[PDB]
Amino acid sequence: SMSYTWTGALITPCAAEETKLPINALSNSLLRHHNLVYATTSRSASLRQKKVTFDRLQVLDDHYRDVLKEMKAKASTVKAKLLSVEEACKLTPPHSARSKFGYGAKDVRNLSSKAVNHIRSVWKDLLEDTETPIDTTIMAKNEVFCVQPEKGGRKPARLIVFPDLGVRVCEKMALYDVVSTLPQAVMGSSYGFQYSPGQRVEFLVNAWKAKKCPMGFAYDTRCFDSTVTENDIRVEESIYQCCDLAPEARQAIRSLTERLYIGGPLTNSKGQNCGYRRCRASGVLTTSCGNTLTCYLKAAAACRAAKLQDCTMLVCGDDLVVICESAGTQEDEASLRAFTEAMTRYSAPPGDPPKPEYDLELITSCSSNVSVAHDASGKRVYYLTRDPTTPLARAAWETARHTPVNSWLGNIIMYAPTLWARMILMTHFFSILLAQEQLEKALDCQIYGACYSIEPLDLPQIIQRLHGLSAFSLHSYSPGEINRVASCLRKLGVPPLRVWRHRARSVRARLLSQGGRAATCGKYLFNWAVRTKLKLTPIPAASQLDLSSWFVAGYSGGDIYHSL
Ligand SMILES: CNC(=O)c1c(-c2ccc(F)cc2)oc2cc(N(CCO)S(C)(=O)=O)c(C3CC3)cc12
Ligand SMILES: C[C@@H](O)C[C@H]1OC[C@@H](C2CCCCC2)N(c2cc(C#CC(C)(C)C)sc2C(=O)O)C1=O
Repeated sequence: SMSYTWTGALITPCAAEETKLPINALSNSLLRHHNLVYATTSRSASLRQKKVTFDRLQVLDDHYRDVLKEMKAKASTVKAKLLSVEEACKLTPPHSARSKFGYGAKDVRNLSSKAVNHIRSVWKDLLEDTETPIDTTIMAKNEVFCVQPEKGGRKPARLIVFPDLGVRVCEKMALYDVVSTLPQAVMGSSYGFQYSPGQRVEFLVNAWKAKKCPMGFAYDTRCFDSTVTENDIRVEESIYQCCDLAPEARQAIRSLTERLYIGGPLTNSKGQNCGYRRCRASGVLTTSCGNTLTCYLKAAAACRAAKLQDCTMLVCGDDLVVICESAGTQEDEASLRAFTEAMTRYSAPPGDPPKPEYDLELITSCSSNVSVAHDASGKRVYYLTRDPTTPLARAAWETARHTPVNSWLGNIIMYAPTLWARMILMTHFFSILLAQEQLEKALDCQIYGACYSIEPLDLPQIIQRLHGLSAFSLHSYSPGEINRVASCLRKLGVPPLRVWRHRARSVRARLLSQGGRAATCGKYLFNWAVRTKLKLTPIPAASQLDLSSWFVAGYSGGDIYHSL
């Protein structure tokens, strides 16, 4: 069937969409080539509709059936509870899209009778009706990028498909406990999202180095959500039903699957019927968990079909990395073609064909790669990095324009050990927060696609927990990493190292003088900037942070909230 059918009505905006970086001194102190920065709009939505629209001709085999049987047996070792209306309400982000029925995210979060009574009636409707398609809104995402006139044209906007706020709260009541516990039980060490960034890089290095002769590859499916079939979504539901669940949860999961997850009508911001979806909705609670289970199921079966030796997989939704024992260069090339053919039959063809890699640092997945540096004690440290262009372009945009859910803070958290996050992002944003007396103001940001409320003052403790103490003292960055950052500085017109060092020395002196958490920021984050370095020891308060509920993936809806 077609992933989408369209009526011809347009995907419309709900507000004015800015496309350019405004004239701003604080943003210009970050990058001067402002004309290179753009934001996508609904005007390019038809280019994205074309890319995501295609027929799926899925064929399953014994390898797929065998893997599915193993996954179902492991899902039967899970027990999940229904969340109460109150518990699901508190998981709703403060800027979550308002309901069409006269209440918003604030009303849901503060348990207003109007919001709570509406959610309870949406719940009873899911129990009583297991067939009627649930409405969804289709919107074009406005995201910021830097122009790249090598691969020509600017990026078209991404699309987001989501049901009403009332339905979203119900999805949490039925499935939040499932999506946050089931993948670890079914896929064990292969479940990518459960690892912190520091644990992820350590796992990757140890999985790689444990092989006699390693070969690895990233497998990037072209338009994963569109490749997901009605049968894939019903198989995902059969896995959920293997859990030990309450009767109402079983009924609500069956109803959400048939009415929402398998497909439904698409409505624009104007209330016009845009078409029909027969694939994964990008903005549903199960998007991340469903994509992970489906991608794992297809990949594990394709590993068997390809006869890859000692397949070790890391799965984060649609992002897949396979590490195996090499059988020789020609044999590995043949095995990869067989893997791709198997994935293609299962309705997961690649964007670009995978290439076998024999150097861990040359694999890219989730836009990231493993790089190496040394710490204050001279110890070799592996860490994850990425090209800094998109993070810096977004950082300049978010400096000049208010953004309710920022990217710079999540980027500092996820990429804390990196040369670019340390030299630029931390220096720039601590300078502004200090000057504006906003160090204590908690900000909404995203980590693994879910929303977090974080106070910038807690960054040293968060960084220590997620990356380790070494994150505050890395030196001897690789030449490849130095070049990638220097190229970005040249391209975007960012000030050089000497300028960031001067700014960081000034920021550090002011933070230290404030004492308390601000002094920890100055001491740890900016120890690189001073000649006479302070001794960095484990921060006692770091173990106080409750991170037990962290790392539940929210892509692409981002409709999960946690306050630190
Ligand atoms: C299957 N792919 C993966 O597991 C990931 C790889 C990867 C794996 C193998 C390899 F050879 C090179 C890179 O790098 C990552 C970076 C992030 N992060 C950034 C998310 O934007 S992070 C640095 O916070 O950990 C995440 C976050 C989404 C969970 C996942 C991955
Ligand atoms: C403060 C400085 O004069 C001293 C010293 O601090 C330690 C590190 C850095 C600093 C910035 C913040 C993170 C640690 N460092 C560094 C900077 C690099 C670079 C670059 C380009 C892209 C600008 C050309 S390469 C590198 C390394 O150690 O290999 C330094 O040179």
